[PDB]
Amino acid sequence: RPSWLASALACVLIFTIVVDILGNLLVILSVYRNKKLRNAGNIFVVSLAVANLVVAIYPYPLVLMSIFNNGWNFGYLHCQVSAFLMGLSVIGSIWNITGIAIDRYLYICHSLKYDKLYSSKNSLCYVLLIWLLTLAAVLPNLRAGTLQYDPRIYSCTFAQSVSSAYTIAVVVFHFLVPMIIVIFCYLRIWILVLQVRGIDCSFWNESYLTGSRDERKKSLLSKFGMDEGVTFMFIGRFDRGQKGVDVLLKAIEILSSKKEFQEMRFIIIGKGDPELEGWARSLEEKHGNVKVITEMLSREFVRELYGSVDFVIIPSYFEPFGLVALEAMCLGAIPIASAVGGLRDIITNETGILVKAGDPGELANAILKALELSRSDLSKFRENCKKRAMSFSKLKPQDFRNFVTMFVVFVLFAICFAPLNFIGLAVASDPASMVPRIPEWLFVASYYMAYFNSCLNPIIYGLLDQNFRKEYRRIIVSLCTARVFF
Ligand SMILES: CCC(=O)NCC[C@@H]1CCc2ccc3c(c21)CCO3
Repeated sequence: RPSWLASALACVLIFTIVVDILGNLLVILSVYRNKKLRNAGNIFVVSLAVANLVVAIYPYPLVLMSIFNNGWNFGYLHCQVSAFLMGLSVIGSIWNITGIAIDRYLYICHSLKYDKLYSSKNSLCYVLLIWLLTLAAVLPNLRAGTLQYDPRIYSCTFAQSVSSAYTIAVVVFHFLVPMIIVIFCYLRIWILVLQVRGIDCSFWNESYLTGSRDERKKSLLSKFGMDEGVTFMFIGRFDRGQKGVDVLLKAIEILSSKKEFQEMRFIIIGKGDPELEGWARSLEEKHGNVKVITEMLSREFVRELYGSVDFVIIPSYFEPFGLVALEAMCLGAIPIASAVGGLRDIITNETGILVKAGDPGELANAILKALELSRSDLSKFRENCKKRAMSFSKLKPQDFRNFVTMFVVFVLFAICFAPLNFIGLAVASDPASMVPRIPEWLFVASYYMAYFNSCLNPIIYGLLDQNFRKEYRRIIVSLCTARVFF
C-alpha cells in the first residue's frame, strides 16, 4: 500500500465525522421544528440519527488518530469501548431500518382499511425494544474476546476470524434476517402502489350499466343461448403454467357428473394453447351450460360482463398484481381466486372465495360453495367488493415520495454493508487460511465503505425529501441571521 492511501482514508473519515455530526443534528432538529416531519412514524428516524451520531463522537476520531499514529496508542479499555459502541451503532442502524420498513408497510394497509390516518401508538415502545435487542447482540462480544485491533483498517472492531460461530450468527441474524424482512415490506408496498395506480374508477363503474343485474344477466345468457343460473366467468390466456385455464377445465369435468351442475353457467374467454382451446371446445359441445369465446373482446363488453356475471374465476398459478380481481370487484363481481401474491392482498375473507392454486378438486368445491349462496348473502358480498375497490382509488392523489426516500436509505445501507458480510462468510469458512487469501484493497474498501454510511442518511433526506430540504435551509438561516432594531 502507498503513502497517499493513508491520507486518502483520513479524508473519508474527516468528511464522515463532520457530515455525520452536522447533518444528523439537522435531522433531529428538523423533526422537532417541522409540523409535517413531527409524527410518531418518524421516532425511528431520530433513533437511526442517534445510532449514526454515536460513532462520530468517540469511535471514529480514535480511528482517525490511529491512521497518523499507525497503531493503537489508547490501551485495551479504549479499544474495548470503541469496538462496543461501533457494534451498537451498526446493529442499531439495520434494526431501526427494519422498524421503518414495518411501520411504512403497516401505514399503507391502515390507509386502505380505514378513513382515519395511521398513528404509530407504540412507536417509542418498539424503539426501546430495538436498543434492548442491539445491547443483547453486542454485549457477548466483550466476554468472548472477539473485539480486537486490526492494523489494516487502523481500528478496534469485531474480528471475523476470532470465532466463526459468532461471525456466521452476525451475518445470518443481523444482516440476512433483517434484509429478508425489509425486501418483503418494500415489495408489498410497491405492488399496492401499482394496484392504486392501475385501477380506473371512471371506466370500471356501475354507472355505465343501464338495467338491473338480474335483467343484464338474463340478457347476457340469452345472447349465448342459455337459461338463468349462477353464471361463472373466466377471462385470461390459455396456458399450462400461468393463468390456470387447465385447472378450471378439469374442475368443470369433476362438476359435470354432479346434480348441482345443471344450476351452473360458464363463460370461458381467452386464447393460447390449441390443445387447451380444443378441450374447452369439447366441453362446450358436450354441455349446453358451457360457452367458449376465442375472439378478443373490447374493455366496454368486458365491463358489461363483470356487471352481469355472479362470479369471476381467477385460477392463476402466478399473478403479481391482481388488477383483474379489482376490475371485477368494481362492478360487483365476486372473485373465486387462487391465494397468490396480489390476489391475497386484494381479496379479503369478506370479499371473495380463496382457493389453493393448482387443485381442480379445491376449485370445484369452491364453485359448489359459491352456488349454495342466497340472494341476500350475494348482495352483501357485492357491496363489500365495491367498498374494497373504492379504498384503492382513494389513495390516488397521495404523495408516495417518502416511501422512496426510506427505500433509498435502506438500498444505500445494503450497498455499504454487503461486501463486509460477504468477506465475513468467506473468513468464517477457514479463519486461518482465508485471512491472507482475501485481498487487502478489498478488505480496506469494505470497512471504509461501511464507515462512510454513517454520514449518508442526512444527505439522502436533503436531496429526496422536500420537508427536510426546506427545514435544513430554515435552521441554517435562523442560526445565522441576527435580530436588529431600526
Ligand atoms: C460479520 C461481521 C461484519 O462484517 N460486520 C459486523 C461488525 C460490526 C461493526 C463493529 C462491531 C463491533 C461489535 C460487534 C459487531 C460489529 C457485530 C457484533 O459485535
